[PDB]
Amino acid sequence: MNIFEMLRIDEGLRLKIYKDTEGYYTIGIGHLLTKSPSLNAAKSELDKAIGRNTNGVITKDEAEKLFNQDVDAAVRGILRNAKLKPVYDSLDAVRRAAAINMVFQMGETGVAAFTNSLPMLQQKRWDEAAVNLAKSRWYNQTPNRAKRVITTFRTGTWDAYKNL
Repeated sequence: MNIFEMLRIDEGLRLKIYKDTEGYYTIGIGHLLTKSPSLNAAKSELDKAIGRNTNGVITKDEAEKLFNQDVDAAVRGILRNAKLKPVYDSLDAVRRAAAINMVFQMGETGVAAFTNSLPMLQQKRWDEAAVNLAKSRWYNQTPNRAKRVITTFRTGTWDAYKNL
């Protein structure tokens, strides 16, 4: 298991434009295109992302290319953020993966709520952090996806992803 396999489990893979859990146009492995309700606007973003005039449809190779870019962007975002970087630096590699997921194409509200749990993570108060995390908006929206990520933070193991 690793961050790529982890997010592949949590996001799935779809090669045609679809709507994510918030109703936003998305493609591939959870690549958010736009928050606009316009499918045309979504298609425009897709073409710009891929570098060709698509039919709202991409290949698996293209989906994986975007995915790698998005994983990179998440790590980049963490390392450039004054609140996230020290917590990330403080974590083991398994828990770092959980952070990458929480940061991966996450809403501003999700990030806001996650920030509140950062103190617990950095102190390595795992059970307390887990409880505090369950209060987050991410958990309310997708209790299952949040439960896996929280279990990863709580245990520092891949146990929540091993049956998957």
